[PDB]
Amino acid sequence: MTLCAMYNISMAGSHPTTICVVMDRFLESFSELYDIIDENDTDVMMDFISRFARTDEIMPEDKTVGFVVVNADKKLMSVSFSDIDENMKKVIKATAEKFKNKGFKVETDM
Repeated sequence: MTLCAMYNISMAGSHPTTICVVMDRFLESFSELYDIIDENDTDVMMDFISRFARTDEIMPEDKTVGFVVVNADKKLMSVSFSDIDENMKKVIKATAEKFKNKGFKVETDM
């Protein structure tokens, strides 16, 4: 009965990074992403992907709550996840929208 999410992040020429984060830590991950994404620290990335994503033990029962495509090189932002509060959409959407400042490419799953 576990719901995990797939957070894809690819900093400016840093290759695609698959960050697995529980649906519960989805909002948090995104909140911190909008911050780090606006930085120039390629080293802190590891500490971020590790601190957030454990990837130590995975199971089949674990379902996919949603995925988020984030690419700095092309400046693309896409969020597709379900099983979340209605009011939460406001915050999540706002954050994903702010990316427009450095990436007009913004898409969200209704």
